[PDB]
Amino acid sequence: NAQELKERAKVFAKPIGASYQGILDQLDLVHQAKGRDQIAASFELNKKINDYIAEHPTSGRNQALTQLKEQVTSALFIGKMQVAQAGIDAIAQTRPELAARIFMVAIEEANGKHVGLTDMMVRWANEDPYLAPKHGYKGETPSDLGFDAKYHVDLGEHYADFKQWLETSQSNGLLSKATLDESTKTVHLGYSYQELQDLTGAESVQMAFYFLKEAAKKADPISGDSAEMILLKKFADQSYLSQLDSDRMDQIEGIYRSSHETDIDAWDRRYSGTGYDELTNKLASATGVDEQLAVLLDDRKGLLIGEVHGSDVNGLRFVNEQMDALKKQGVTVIGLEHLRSDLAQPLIDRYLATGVMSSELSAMLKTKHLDVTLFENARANGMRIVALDANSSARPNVQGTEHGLMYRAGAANNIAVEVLQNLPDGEKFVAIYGKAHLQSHKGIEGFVPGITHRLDLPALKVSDSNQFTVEQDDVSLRVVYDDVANKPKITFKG
Amino acid sequence: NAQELKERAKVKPIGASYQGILDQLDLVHQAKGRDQIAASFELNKKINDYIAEHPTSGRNQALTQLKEQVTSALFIGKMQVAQAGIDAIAQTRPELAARIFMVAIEEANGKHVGLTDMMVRWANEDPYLAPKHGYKGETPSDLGFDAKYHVDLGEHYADFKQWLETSQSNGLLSKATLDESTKTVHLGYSYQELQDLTGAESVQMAFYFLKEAAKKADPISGDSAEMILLKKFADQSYLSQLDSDRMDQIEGIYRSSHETDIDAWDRRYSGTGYDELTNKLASATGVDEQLAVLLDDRKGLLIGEVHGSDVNGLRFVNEQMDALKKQGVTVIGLEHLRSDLAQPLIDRYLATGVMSSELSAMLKTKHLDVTLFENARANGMRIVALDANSSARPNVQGTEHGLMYRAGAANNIAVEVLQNLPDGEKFVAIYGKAHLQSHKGIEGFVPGITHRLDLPALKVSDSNQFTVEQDDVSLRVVYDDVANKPKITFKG
Ligand SMILES: [Cl-]
Repeated sequence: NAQELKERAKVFAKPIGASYQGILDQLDLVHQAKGRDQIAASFELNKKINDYIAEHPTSGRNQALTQLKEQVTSALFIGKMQVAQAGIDAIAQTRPELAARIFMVAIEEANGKHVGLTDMMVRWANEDPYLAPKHGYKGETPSDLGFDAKYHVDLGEHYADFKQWLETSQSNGLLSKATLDESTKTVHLGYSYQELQDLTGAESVQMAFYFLKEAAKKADPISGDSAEMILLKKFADQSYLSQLDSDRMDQIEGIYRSSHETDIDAWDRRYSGTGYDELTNKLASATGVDEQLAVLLDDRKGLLIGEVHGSDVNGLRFVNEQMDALKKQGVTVIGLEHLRSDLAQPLIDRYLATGVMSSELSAMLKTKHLDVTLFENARANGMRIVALDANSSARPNVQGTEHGLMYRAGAANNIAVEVLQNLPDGEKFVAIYGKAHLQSHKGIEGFVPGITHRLDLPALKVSDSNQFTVEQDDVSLRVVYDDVANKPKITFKG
Repeated sequence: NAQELKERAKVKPIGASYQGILDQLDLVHQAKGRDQIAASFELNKKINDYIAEHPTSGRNQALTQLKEQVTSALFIGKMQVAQAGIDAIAQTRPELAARIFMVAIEEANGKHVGLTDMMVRWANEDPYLAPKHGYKGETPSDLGFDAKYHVDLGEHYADFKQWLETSQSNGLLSKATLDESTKTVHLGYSYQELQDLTGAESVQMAFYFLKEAAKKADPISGDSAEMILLKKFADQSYLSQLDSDRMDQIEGIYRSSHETDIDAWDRRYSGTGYDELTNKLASATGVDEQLAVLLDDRKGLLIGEVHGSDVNGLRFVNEQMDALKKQGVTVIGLEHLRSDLAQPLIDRYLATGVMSSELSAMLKTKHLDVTLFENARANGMRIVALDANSSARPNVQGTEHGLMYRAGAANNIAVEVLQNLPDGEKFVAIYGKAHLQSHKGIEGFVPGITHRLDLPALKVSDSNQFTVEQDDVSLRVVYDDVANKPKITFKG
């Protein structure tokens, strides 16, 4: 095994190829590496073998390589693990890092833990466009930058116009994390595609972002890829792509456990039509704004107000107008899905502390149509404003299905619940979120429980006259999509 | 024998000092306009410095004749009266003296009597116009902005870099690049601009270490942190621009104190006019009733203020803004902000909707309400700054002529901006009480903003009612200090 292909390679029948010699070096890495690194290098070994065999269909090496690949694949998938061999190998032949992570989850699932998680990941790995094969910009990136780069775009002839709008933005405090290079006519961005989309409120960024997209689309017109995908697949930084794949799976692996560990029975026992709190007629009977808030906050962590994206703005209105009323009940936090916690959270914390609103923050507030008065009043009353969403929740477009909505629902809820549960002891919250997230939602392995089930609170909805109404959960949505059905599911026997 | 020195010393080796005089002499003949005058004073400076350092050289007599010729060539006839004054300034700083000269040339003919004495005396009296070399060295041209300072932080580079990057992360202090090689900072903001951004903790700290670096760089001299930055770290371009603007203000204050028709104003705003005007606001007690008469065939109105605790001016315009729009108000004047850096940021905010991090910082620094700007943009109103760094209050030892400067220099910024507005659009400016009424001067007396714009000095109370404040006539006089001194007057 170890001392097999060593002496045979020395017999110079033909000069050793650069790619083939690399296979021997990759094989040395497997025997030396330990833990899951060994497994990651093992899938990489088979990937290098496929590329050699495909590029050299008829060579004397092939027979030795097929035995190696057979011996490597057989060494990884043993016994119960053979059920997930076909699915993980398929992914491993392209993304060995992603396949290696699924392999670790399979080892644990083979020992009785987290049933169906491996299938969900294997199915989602090829079903999610963000986890598709991608290399990005792989060149000599600059290390002296004052920030972590996300894109290394080459604008070509668009460099002229982009520079104008980038310099105009930086002059007004916008797009700080961005440095140019006229020698190569490339830009080194420190902002995600979604982050730049959030700053579009400012004309300066809108134009800078416009030429960035046009530069990408012009650089790859043959593929149907959109402006966003071209930047990831061809101009993204290796470190950003490495974390992006990790963050996407963190949500999937997070949506799974949320869909199985949530005590949904007790939520129905408390807030259903036949709930013991009988919250439906209590807030209806009790008149006044402050009385309704009392019943909605007694013995509770906080409250969750709905928002129909069509034209409802009562959530953001009530919290801004009736902030003093809410302060009486003891709420020192205001949650919103409108802002991303990745870039907006630190800027909000700095604003509430100092009192000076940063340019990037002011830009986000115009894009998301959030009034500046909400933040002025919040800082005055001594309150927090937390972003209950992140870039991780980016809704993908699964072709021919409705699975994209499932990810958005669960991914965003994970981020929203994570922040609300880690608040200081005693401080209650008043989060405004979409109506779709407050009630149940269809999944691909059980069903995505709404943010209400997660926090043990009811789904509320404020009227134009400040009257709270309990919105019953739609039980019909507690099922998997019809396109999931009872297809070939990777299931172990232990 | 003006060009005889070209081959006298040439036909021991010529030193760099004497060669500098020869090179400077050739520059005088080649240069023209005011540059020739500036080069002439610079020539006499080199001659003075050569003789002062080499008092025992055969070239002194040759250079002494050259100094006579140049000095006698500049100050001819009636112009000789301003020789002793302008020459004293010339040996220390010729560019400043060159500007005074141009003004003095035309004064000899009859225009602006006493402006030369004002400038000549203010050149030495104003600490900002003192000699200042600034930074002598390499100036990077790829900074992307006009650098105002090139401070060298010895043991404070570590702490400054911390708050600078913390500022840039929040969109503050973008125009400032570091050089770890020399441990210097190519700062693109002025001293007052950083003071106006003190509201933000990020800047305040960086501004604190910026001073400490300067204080330790020159601890022996009893100069303030600000002056040390000018005298040893300011960019040559910024120093030339600073001295220019300071003299423009003095020259601008003279015009105001001699061209403003104070009689026409005083007759219809204080004497019979006050009694008749006071009855309008007294009788008509409505909110719109008062604004109608105060804007009756007028450019606008001016509300006074006392920085102690009175903030009715800022509070009134923010609240009843719609009421002001009915009579014809559009522009909203404001002393608190300074046009130099704030005006472009305001024009952006009102247009694009996104507030600049630096603007937001300024608003908190000057304790301005943010909703004033929000309501302005929504109602389609403009906000302009009626102040600048040009009106930098100077500390003149043993006298109160420093108060005179800001009183007049600030009004020039206010008046020039308020007058140059679209035809038909009225304005509502909030300013200090001192600036609305008359103030003491050095040549004459600095007239307030009310006299120049032909408006009254109003002051809104807590119950929203305009009360006309009488102009203090006692202040319409020159200081007892400057009066009856060596006056520099020309022949008719
Ligand atoms: Cl500039």
